[PDB]
Amino acid sequence: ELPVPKPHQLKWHEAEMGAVFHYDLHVFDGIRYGQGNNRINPIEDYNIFNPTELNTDQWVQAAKAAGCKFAVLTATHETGFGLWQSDVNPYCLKAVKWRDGKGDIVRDFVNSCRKYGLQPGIYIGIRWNSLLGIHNFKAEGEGAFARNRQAWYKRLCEKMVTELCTRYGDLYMIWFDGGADDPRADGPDVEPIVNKYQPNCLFYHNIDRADFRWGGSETGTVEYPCWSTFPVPCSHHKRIESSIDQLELLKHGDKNGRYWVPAMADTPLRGANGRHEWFWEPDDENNIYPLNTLMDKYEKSVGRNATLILGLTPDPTGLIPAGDAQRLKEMGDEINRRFSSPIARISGQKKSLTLKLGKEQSVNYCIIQENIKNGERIRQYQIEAKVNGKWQTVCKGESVGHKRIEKFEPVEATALRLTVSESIALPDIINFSAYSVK
Amino acid sequence: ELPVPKPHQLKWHEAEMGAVFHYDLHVFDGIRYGQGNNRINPIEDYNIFNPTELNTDQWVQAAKAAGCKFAVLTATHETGFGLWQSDVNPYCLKAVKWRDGKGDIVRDFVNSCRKYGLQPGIYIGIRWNSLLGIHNFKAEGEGAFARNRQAWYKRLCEKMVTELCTRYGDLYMIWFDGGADDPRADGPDVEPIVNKYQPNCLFYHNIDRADFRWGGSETGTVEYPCWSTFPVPCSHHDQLELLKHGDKNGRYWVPAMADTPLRGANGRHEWFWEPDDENNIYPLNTLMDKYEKSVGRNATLILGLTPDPTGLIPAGDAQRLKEMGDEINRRFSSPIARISGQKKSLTLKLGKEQSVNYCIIQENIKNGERIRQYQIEAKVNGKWQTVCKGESVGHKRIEKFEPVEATALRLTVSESIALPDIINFSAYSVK
Ligand code: NA
Ligand code: NA
Repeated sequence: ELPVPKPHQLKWHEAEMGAVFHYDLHVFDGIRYGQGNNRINPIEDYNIFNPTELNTDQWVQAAKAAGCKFAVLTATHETGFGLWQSDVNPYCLKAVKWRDGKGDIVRDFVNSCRKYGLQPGIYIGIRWNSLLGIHNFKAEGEGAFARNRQAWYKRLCEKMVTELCTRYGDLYMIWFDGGADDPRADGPDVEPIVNKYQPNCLFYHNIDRADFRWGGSETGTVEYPCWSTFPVPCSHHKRIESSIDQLELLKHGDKNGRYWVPAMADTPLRGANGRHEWFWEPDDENNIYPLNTLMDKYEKSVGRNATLILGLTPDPTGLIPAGDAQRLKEMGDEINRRFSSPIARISGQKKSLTLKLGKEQSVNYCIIQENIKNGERIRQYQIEAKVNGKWQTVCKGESVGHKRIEKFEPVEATALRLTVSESIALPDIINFSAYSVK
Repeated sequence: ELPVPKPHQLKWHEAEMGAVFHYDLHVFDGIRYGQGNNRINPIEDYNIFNPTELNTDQWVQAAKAAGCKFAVLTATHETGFGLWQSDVNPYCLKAVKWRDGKGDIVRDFVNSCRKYGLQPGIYIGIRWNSLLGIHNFKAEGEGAFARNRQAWYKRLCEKMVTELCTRYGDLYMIWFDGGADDPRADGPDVEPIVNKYQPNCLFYHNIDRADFRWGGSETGTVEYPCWSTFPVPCSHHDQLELLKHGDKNGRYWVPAMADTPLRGANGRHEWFWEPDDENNIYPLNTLMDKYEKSVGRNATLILGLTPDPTGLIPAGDAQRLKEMGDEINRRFSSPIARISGQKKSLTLKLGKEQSVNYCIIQENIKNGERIRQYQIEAKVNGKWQTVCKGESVGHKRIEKFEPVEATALRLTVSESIALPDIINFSAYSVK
């Protein structure tokens, strides 16, 4: 039997785009983010946290305007501070003067997602905790002290995960910063918690399981071909065969893999001019990616069978900056301009599909989509255009999966033809469409 | 020039007795206190903190009934949990469901003290913080991260001290667990904070300064003689000896403190509430022997009291404390006769021949410890006989002796370093 997505993985492929919102205490410190420093220098005064104009509806609407279907918030990251009303991590919103210690930004956030029709997910950082002395999943120290403290920390994390999985409705994903390591060793035993309380939630990830994989870079792209199948049911370097070039495997997948671990692409929005910022920092207004760059990334992520996650940055007032929001809207508008209305479209469970265009006209893009619930069946394909009554090949490829965007030098054509020359089962093509884009 | 107390040290001597109340999360765990394990292992669920019957007025009332004139609360101890509304330590009453995260036991406590006329003080336990993995101020780990956390923790201590010294009025004392060490090394730089915001608060203690010294045991007694003077302005390094007697020739005023848990009987010695200790409170007669060997030996006595998981001083403890105050009053409130003077000799005429078995002597402590050798004689059948002999007097000396049928008692100071200033020479007969 062909590998196929589990039922709860269909929403991963179908979403195509989502957003992650990073927010922690250092956003309010008036200086740039230094990751190395932040992980090992506990915050001096947590009352710098004071987003007096906080509005998670504005965050969600801003992401939605780009085409995002899901949105994720960092409940914790590296400081140890938690953006919810926790009864186990005292270093949370209960501690601060803002909102009289009764704020719960995770709640505001999941409510906003649902209000606008985006599926909410939660990111949890357990790998680094500057307050509590955790570095690369490990409680610092030695001997009985460290063994006992590690056992305690694992339970603390289990309890935090339990709160987040039981008090905020059904979640799209749980994303752990760098995963949740190994439950038989330093990592918390979180998979059973997510399975019990969040059976349809994407679990991302630990040594035993990843419901999707990081595509090998934060460029907002994957490589080509890009398959959803994978040799192991996780993305952990300790579980991939030792002779494999692992980054190449993340970037491409393994067409012969027996596990469904589909590709994720990600990038901060604020990645221009030599910056690469997951958090809001001063003087980065003009470092948002241009629309043309975002479109290149879209075509090389969503158009290469990977769901794309954009990193968005609420500011110290509690809002997505105006410029960022405008750029996001421009991205969504441009995706719609290019691809919402094809010249023609056709579908079928066939190895060949001919798209008649109605009249001779210009064509420079095609979209092909397989019915992903039934697997990646297409292994080799070609697209031909009928130009002056003669078929000529305009492109060739391998993987299709959920979505393939092909762009080629424009031709005046009366028809396009998709031929699947190699396949492991009868292709189930839900979309073969042509476009003319200037 | 004789050493003398500082103006703010007078209230130390004058108080004579006080109470310290220990309270931390492990009180609520249903099992006995294990210091070694509590220090190291973090509390698994801090919501066990739910004293539904909490009333600090009851704590203060209970202590007042024993004769306590000051009361001290552990704002923190070893878990790192803080019993106030802190803006720097997030592991405090803001974190719990109890009182909807708005409780402030330090505030309740200082208000209660003032309501009942007891002077409030605060104990700050900072050597150990189990939440944060701090062991004698040190953070664990081999590198920059551990050094950073250790320096950050020192600042946290300084900030908590600042909150406690600025938001709760004037304090009687600030008590640092085992002292706050050396601010040039691992200790927090807390003396300048206390000096700035609490200039008349007893500072106890660090390498540079101790406003009083621990008498060397937790027996509720000091040895005799017991002098307030000391060779250094602190209690930091026979040390146990020096703590036990002081130094009559010392240039610094570092007066003696005696302490004991109330729950110190039957092999137990408990500063915290634990289950099944109700019968381990000290008998009244034993508490009185201790009072005579602390207060009656120029040492202010601190009783360790234990609020329970409901938030009250247990009923049996409160009754025993009342019994103690009542008995101090019964024995010493009404003398047969009393006299005072700036003299080397004072005679107490009794009024009629009658039995006598106790005397109290008190120097005007603001003027120092002038008496060095003294004797008390009783006039029995018209002839003087010596009933006791001593050295140090200080704020208060209690002498108990085999009863004699006397018509007068006479105090003679045979050796002194300045004219004695005796505010009280009294005789009693206690059945
Ligand atoms: Na910053
Ligand atoms: Na206990």
